[PDB]
Amino acid sequence: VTIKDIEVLNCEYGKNTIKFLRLHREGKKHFVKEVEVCTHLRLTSAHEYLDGNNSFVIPTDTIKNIVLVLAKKNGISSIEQFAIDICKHFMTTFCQVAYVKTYIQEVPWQRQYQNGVPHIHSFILVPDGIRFCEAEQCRNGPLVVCAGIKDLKLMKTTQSGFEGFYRNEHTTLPERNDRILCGEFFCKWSYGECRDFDFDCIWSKVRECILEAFSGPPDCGEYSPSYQRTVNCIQMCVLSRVPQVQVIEVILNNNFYNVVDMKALGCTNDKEVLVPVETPYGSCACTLGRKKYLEAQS
Amino acid sequence: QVTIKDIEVLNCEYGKNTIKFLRLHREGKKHFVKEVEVCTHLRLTSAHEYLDGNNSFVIPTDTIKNIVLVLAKKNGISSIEQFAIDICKHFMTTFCQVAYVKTYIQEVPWQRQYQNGVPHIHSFILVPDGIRFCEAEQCRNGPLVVCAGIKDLKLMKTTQSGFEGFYRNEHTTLPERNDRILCGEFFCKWSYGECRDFDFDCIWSKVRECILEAFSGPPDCGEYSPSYQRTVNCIQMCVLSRVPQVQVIEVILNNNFYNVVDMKALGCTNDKEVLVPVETPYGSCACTLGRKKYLEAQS
Amino acid sequence: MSQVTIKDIEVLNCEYGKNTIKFLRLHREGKKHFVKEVEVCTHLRLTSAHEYLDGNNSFVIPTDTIKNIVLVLAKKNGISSIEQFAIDICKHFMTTFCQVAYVKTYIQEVPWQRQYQNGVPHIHSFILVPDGIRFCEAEQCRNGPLVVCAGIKDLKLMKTTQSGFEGFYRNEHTTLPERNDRILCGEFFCKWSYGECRDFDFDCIWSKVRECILEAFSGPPDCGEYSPSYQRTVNCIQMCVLSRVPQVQVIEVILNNNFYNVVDMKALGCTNDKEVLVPVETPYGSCACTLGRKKYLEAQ
Amino acid sequence: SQVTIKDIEVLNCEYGKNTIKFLRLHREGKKHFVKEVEVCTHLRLTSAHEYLDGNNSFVIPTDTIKNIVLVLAKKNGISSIEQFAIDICKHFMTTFCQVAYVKTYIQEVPWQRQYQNGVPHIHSFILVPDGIRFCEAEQCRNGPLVVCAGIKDLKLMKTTQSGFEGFYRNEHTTLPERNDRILCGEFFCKWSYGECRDFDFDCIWSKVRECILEAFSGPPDCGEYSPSYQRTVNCIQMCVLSRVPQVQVIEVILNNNFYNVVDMKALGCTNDKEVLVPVETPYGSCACTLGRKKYLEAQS
Ligand SMILES: O=c1[nH]c(=O)c2nn[nH]c2[nH]1
Ligand SMILES: O=c1[nH]c(=O)c2nn[nH]c2[nH]1
Ligand SMILES: O=c1[nH]c(=O)c2nn[nH]c2[nH]1
Ligand SMILES: O=c1[nH]c(=O)c2nn[nH]c2[nH]1
Ligand SMILES: [Cl-]
Ligand SMILES: [Cl-]
Ligand SMILES: [Cl-]
Ligand SMILES: [Cl-]
Ligand SMILES: [Cl-]
Ligand SMILES: [Cl-]
Ligand SMILES: [Cl-]
Ligand SMILES: [Cl-]
Ligand SMILES: [Cl-]
Ligand SMILES: [Cl-]
Ligand SMILES: [Cl-]
Ligand SMILES: [Cl-]
Repeated sequence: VTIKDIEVLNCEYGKNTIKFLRLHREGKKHFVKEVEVCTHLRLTSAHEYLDGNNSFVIPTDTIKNIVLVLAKKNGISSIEQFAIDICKHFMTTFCQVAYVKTYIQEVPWQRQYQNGVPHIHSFILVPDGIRFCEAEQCRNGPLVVCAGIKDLKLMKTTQSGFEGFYRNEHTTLPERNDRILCGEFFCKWSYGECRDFDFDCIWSKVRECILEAFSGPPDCGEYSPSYQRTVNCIQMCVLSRVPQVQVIEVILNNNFYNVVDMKALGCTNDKEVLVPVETPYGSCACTLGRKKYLEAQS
Repeated sequence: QVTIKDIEVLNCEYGKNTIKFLRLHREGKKHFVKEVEVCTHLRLTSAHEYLDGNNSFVIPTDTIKNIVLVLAKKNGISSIEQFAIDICKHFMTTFCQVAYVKTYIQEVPWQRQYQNGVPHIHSFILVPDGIRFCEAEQCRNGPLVVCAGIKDLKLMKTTQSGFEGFYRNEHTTLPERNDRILCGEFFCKWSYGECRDFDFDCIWSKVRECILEAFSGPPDCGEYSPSYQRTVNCIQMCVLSRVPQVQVIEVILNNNFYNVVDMKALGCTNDKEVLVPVETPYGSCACTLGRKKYLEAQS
Repeated sequence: MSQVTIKDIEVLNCEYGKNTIKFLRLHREGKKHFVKEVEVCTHLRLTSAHEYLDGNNSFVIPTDTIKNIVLVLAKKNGISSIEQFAIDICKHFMTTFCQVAYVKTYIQEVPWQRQYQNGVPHIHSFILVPDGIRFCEAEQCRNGPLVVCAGIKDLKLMKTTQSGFEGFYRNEHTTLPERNDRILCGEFFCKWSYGECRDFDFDCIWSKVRECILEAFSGPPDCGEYSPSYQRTVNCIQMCVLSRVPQVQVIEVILNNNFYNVVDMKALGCTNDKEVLVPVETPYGSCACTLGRKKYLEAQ
Repeated sequence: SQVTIKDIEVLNCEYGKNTIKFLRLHREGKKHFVKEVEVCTHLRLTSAHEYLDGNNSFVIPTDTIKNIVLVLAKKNGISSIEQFAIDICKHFMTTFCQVAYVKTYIQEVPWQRQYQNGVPHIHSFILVPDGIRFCEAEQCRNGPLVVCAGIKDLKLMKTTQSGFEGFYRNEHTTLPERNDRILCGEFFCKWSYGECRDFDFDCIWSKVRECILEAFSGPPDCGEYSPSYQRTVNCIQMCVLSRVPQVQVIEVILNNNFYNVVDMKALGCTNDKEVLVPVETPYGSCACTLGRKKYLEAQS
């Protein structure tokens, strides 16, 4: 074996979990954006791996310094714009960069309120689904922006079943038309190259679509015949209501809530006491894209 | 070569940990959930299972789990405090070999979903903005004592915080500061003693409100904190002033310092614009205050 | 709170009916034919709303039945005047159906005129002449008065002078010049109440009110009469009707105007001395006034 | 006997400018945005000297109303027709002390941006009337500024899951009971926000439209049985009130068209609900206004 028999399929490096708070003051009123940033590069050469020559390597320490400098100089209007600014900086500054990817997630600080009055400078951590984004670009290619929400845990106590599935000698699952639907969601969507809109406004709108499609209307809900169908309802709601979304990926990790058999304990459990099964757990995942966007890619 | 005769049993305790279940209640089409994690521990009047390999008096931890689930079905859960009381009372009445029972309960923070201000009949979202818990305990022929609390409560203010005039010595490099970020993860636990005649949910919400308001100060100007320790005291004194049911209050503040990154070498000036949190190592302070009247009554 | 129920909600109004019931009533006196072609709308409010609130139709009179009743009454009673026919329809509903809380009948005439050859009326031939559509309206609530209104709409009148608009309120957004000699062109909606009085010749009084509107609009035929605004012309019409027609208790007049602009033709190398005028159809001005006799208003 | 001003009461005086049509164009670089509207603004003045005395001193010309609408569109832009109607009413109330009352009605021209291969066109539009959006704002001196929004000329049809049975029977009722007809309705829907203006007008208008379509239709896989036009109106209103707390009062008018299964027996074939002929006149109407008890009590 020698270097000549071996092909480099991929080389990538970067700085992970760069944590900082960007503070902005309008007189007495304070605004915060706390983020965690990961920035990864692929270089046009691999001399650092193949030859022990570091000449082209931008230290990961420099990646961190650049992220902090851009936050200071530019501020953070949206994590998407900040991710774009970082990718653009790397592409326009370093000719040895073949590819840049920036991942950002928001720390979910909310302003405190007292009797409906917003506090000028006090905040509470409220994780109701983590906001993230991702920007990436190859040399001479498009800068593509994705946004998402993860660690989003939703549960409805009825309007859920799973019936009429494939049966075989190892299938013991009963048909059910009235279970708890409990899901941890990862949702990620692509804007492609479109960046003419309010990133915060569209992110909020997509989140609203996910919750409403999951839940159905507040007065009656909507029957889910499978986790898979609920994923589809979420994706089709987003695509129907948010033209900026070109491609949407949803992953639902479910937890079954078992109605505990209490016969042997001398009472009847009419869907009163339910025990969650956290492992093993089921998952389903789907990615839908607009035909017109995918054809335009070719 | 040591025998039972050379050795003293100082403590023996056992139990069931992380009993997880959802209690579902339906009022027509409107669904209500209480999902909890329960730990119930017992001390028995004897230690034959340890000393002699004799299990005659041991209540299986499996039976502890069965009892918790049966009581949830039969009684429901009006509040986790009432459920913890019901579990402790059940063990003390039912089993004469129980010397002591302690029940710890924490709520899974499900919130009802709203669409355009309309509450959803049966859909919920997980929102961990401080975990509600309680603890009930009782020794044979002693009082059943109930505590409630909130933990993993993370609060931050961006100003009205300093730490000055502290003790200096040859290993003290900390500068005096009058304008830092105050970021704290709070554990708060309070005792009601034996009083259980009031709305547990209403009082818990009121104590939480006092913690947030005392931490923050008024929304138009805030309030200067001269230390983490003083902020803990302000929280405790606010709760005791506004919530007569609270006899004893413990607060633990785990802080994170946010450093203003020196950017001189990167050719720019950072005027408290970019701050980097230090998560480890981290400072902690803890205080427990009690009402003199309640502590004297204990004697 | 997840949905509203009937308990959180007030029914402010529930009304239904049949609209644009079109028919011709033909009457023959030997060879001589008489026509009355009408368009009828009849609306009911019922004493309950179970059809809306509960999906229960037990008390609902089908709108198809409303149509049948209007056609049957036209056959049985004839149409002496649209007002008497509207009265007959309201009375039928109130006396027949205990579930009717309120009835309103609106009728308009199709404006057929008999053809004339050298002043001789044709026995059976007619021409459509829409020079102001005649209508009426009768309504009654259970245990209340049956009230009759008559009117004329789509009446378009124009005079070429004796019209101005001067001395109006001026402000930074007011560019309108003062004018003392413009075209006054108005499309009129006129509606008047007789209240409960129905002892007179409906056709005769309707014709008299129409005559008053035309004469008050126009002024005397040898000189006319100066109008200082659309609003003043509306008042002159209303005060003429009230002066000459005692049966009219309350009168509503709506004037939708069209301004005729004297085209500036300077750039086209000629002078337009109020010779060529271009109507502005949108946007358009409107004014509306309702006057009532103090005696009638006090009495109710 | 000639009547004088002393015998007569002025019950109502109102005037205004109707059908003010314009397009507001906004450019963000190459990308063009349009809002084309039709505005009517009406005033009641604190005096009626223009009618009673031929004195125009207090009259704001309708031409000035038009100028103000155009000036406000230029200065403010149009984020929503509701905000524009608010801006017009506020301008009149705060500018003219002789104004007792202002009402502004606005409807949108339904321009939609063109798309090619999923790509929105920077500056090209097509007219797509799928229900006309309108709003109405009004205010009396020292009274609340009240905003209403609506959709009209909205024509919806389902081909089954509709009947009308169990209705009141009488000697003039020939309508057969039916459990499987076409339900075809032209809807006028208007709702009041009262004084609440803390929400996104465009977002809530779209949400109310969605409620109307979904309540009319039922779920797309099975639909929902309608036992009357009246019950369908109620389902629409109760869906909107359940889902849209901002709606205080909702009025729905359903004008229906019956589709008759043509009897083709004499033409030698059987028509099994294959060929249906719409009856456009006469036509049935039903109308309901529901209000929240809390809002109506707060008014008194
Ligand atoms: O909705 C469901 N989808 C599945 O794929 C599945 N497998 N077990 N239960 C299930 N429920
Ligand atoms: O508020 C503070 N208390 C302390 O005890 C401390 N120690 N370092 N910084 C500190 N700040
Ligand atoms: O007679 C008129 N009345 C009005 O109110 C008006 N407004 N513009 N022109 C007008 N002329
Ligand atoms: O649904 C209906 N409502 C009515 O009131 C009616 N009248 N005729 N047909 C009708 N259908
Ligand atoms: Cl808060
Ligand atoms: Cl929510
Ligand atoms: Cl500092
Ligand atoms: Cl005290
Ligand atoms: Cl009723
Ligand atoms: Cl003729
Ligand atoms: Cl002129
Ligand atoms: Cl004439
Ligand atoms: Cl006269
Ligand atoms: Cl006056
Ligand atoms: Cl209101
Ligand atoms: Cl209500």
